[PDB]
Amino acid sequence: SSAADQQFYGQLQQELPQMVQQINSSDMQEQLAATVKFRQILSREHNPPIDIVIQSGVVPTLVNFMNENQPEMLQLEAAWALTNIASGTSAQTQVVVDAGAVPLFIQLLYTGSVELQEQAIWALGNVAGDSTSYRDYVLQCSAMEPILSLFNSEKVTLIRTATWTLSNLCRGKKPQPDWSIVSKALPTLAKLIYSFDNETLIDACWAISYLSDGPAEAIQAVIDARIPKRLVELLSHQSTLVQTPALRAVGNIVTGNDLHTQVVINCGVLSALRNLLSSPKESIRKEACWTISNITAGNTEQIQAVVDANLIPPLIKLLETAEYKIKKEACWAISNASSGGLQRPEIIRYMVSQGCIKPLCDLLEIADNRIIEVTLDALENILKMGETDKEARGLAINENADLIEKAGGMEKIFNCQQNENDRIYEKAYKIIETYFGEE
Repeated sequence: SSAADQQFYGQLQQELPQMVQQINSSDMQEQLAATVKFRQILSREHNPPIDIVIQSGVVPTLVNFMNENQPEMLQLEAAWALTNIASGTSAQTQVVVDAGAVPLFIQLLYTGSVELQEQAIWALGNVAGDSTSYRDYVLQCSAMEPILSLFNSEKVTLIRTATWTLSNLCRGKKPQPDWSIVSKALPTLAKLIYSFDNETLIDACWAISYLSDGPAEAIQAVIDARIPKRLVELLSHQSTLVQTPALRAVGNIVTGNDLHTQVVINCGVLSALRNLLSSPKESIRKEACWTISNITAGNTEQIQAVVDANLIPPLIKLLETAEYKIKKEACWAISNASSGGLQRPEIIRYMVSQGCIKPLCDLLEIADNRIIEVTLDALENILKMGETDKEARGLAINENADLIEKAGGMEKIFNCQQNENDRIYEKAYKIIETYFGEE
């Protein structure tokens, strides 16, 4: 809060009354010259005097400066000034809305020069990003059609900002945006995930993540526009900033039904997910494991595809060494994968072969009650298989119980009989009596 910024605040509030009377002049150069001053001070990189401007009361006269009939330089300078206000606080953005700027920004998307369009589409993103009411209001003002036309230019900064704004118009669930209006952007988004500007790419994928975060209807239309093949490809992009929204978008598709999940499987999502298990970003490692558990609950054919993609060994390695936030996801994936077991014996013994047992028993100590049960679920399924092989071959010891004892796992299972949760108590009671009961 420098001495420089302070002498400007003092110089502004003596000159602001003059500034307001110049902007209300009848002369045209004067109006333009006053509007430029406001645009400039409102552009101050750090702490632009937005509340001071707003309390000068020029917002409705700036808005009128955008009208269908004003000279084009005045339209730009006002639009730019109002955009710096709309890109501030929620409260400051409300000032621009309540002054009726939104339907004018939209007309400027039809009639404006390219520089004017980029100010206007940035202003509307900031409105739309602020509230579900404001984004619905923008859509109700029929903004979608002029917004999609902006992608027919080849001015890169313009599409980039337009893609950011489109993403805000598609965002938000607590009321879901009017699908009839927002689905019109899918063809355009399907092209935009093939763009070469990183930032466009990021925001195109964020927009699809929001569009795919809803009903089967929305998820189906994402598939029909054959977006998924490119989302899976984008999982292998350089930047984690691309990877994250692409991963969330496909994650939304895998939580659809089994046919929706098969699309992205056929797309090669499992190979990409294997590599994301080694991302440097911990969030990506966590979301990858979450996505993978979502499919290890499903078809036994899907469990098998997960196993075939060599996903199990890195999952076990994350179960062993990762932060608990990630371990709990890998646990879900492993224990879903053991589901069944009975039916498909070869899966369990393969997972045992990859060193599943010790990391499973180890988490029993540090985990919450919910992850306790999924861990005991996995361990019960492993032990079940161990007894079945023992009877079918007649060997009178359970190899998987024997491997649990070797891992120091008995006492960790047996310590969970101390849990007041009756239902892990009963699972822990169930295994040690069934499998660790002989003297």
